[PDB]
Amino acid sequence: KKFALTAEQRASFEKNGFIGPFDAYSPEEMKETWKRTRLRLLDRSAAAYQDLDATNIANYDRHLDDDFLASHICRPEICDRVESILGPNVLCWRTEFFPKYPGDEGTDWHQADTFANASGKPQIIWPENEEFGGTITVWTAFTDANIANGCLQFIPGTQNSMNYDETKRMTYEPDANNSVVKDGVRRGFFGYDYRQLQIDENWKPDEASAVPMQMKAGQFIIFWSTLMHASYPHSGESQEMRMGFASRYVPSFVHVYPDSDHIEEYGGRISLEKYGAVQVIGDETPEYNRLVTHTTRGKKFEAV
Ligand SMILES: CCCCCCCCCC(=O)OC[C@H]1O[C@@](CO)(O[C@H]2O[C@@H](OC)[C@@H](O)[C@H](O)[C@@H]2O)[C@@H](O)[C@@H]1O
Ligand SMILES: O=C(O)CCC(=O)C(=O)O
Ligand SMILES: [Cl-]
Ligand SMILES: [Cl-]
Ligand SMILES: [Fe+2]
Repeated sequence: KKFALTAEQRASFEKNGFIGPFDAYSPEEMKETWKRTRLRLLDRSAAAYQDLDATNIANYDRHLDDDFLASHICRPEICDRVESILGPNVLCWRTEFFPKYPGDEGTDWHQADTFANASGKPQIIWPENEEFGGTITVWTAFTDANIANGCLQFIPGTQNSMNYDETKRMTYEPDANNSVVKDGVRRGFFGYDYRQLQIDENWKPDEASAVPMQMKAGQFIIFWSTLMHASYPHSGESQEMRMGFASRYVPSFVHVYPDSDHIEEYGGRISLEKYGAVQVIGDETPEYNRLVTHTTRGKKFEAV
């Protein structure tokens, strides 16, 4: 395909667990798009999740209602590269906005395989006979992302061994988890402390090996959710907020929300009644995954 990963890019992705950044839009197109989208998103009247019983879940799955986001998750610049990794049939199962307002704590070091981390119940399940896990995250910079405003950071090559156990639980306590200093950096996990999920209580992330991923508005980075990743704090030197938009992809054989019609996490609870995965690549998905083809405003999931 036109935007497939090169053989060299594919080898680097296999080694590092991330690849990019790549361009989806020019910075100028992204700036104007985000200006409009940010306003539009304040209107939740068509959102898949009406009652939030509150929560970070408010940031979830706005592609299910929003015209632009519906196109974005299907961009060939993104999908051709995800296809290079995940094969001929792929679903977008989750999107999430990640704001860092001026002064916000950095995101905790974490890895996620099943996405039971917060809820205690797996959200994606790969074939049990195999050794694969996690989801391909595409994180798009809707604003510029630099160290001072809380860009992502990665510890390269850590995607093949989990340091966290998502069957352990972590307590939701926003009150307590506000800019807690961890190894000299203010960090948290949206009201949780991801250190609670460590397999070994005394183990620490190899933060000395962390690398920054600075990006311009309109770029995206592709990484395994099983990769050690985090963000710097937003120092507030800039009075502009940072916004990332994560779209999460799995091959269509992965079980999405097995045995669930609701999820409860991040201080909220939502019904999956209007949820579906979106088939962004290919046209075969097993019956056990509920799909949607259009947004709640009847916009088809296709790149425009
Ligand atoms: C027709 C084409 C179909 C293609 C389907 C997509 C298959 C993706 C396979 C993969 O690379 O999975 C890698 C994920 O599994 C992980 C989980 O730790 O790796 C495991 O897979 C192996 O890759 C062969 C090993 O290298 C690692 O030890 C690892 O445990 C991480 O690299 C990722 O989260
Ligand atoms: O943007 C952030 O601070 C965290 C992003 C993240 O953890 C993810 O995309 O999985
Ligand atoms: Cl590490
Ligand atoms: Cl994650
Ligand atoms: Fe993450």
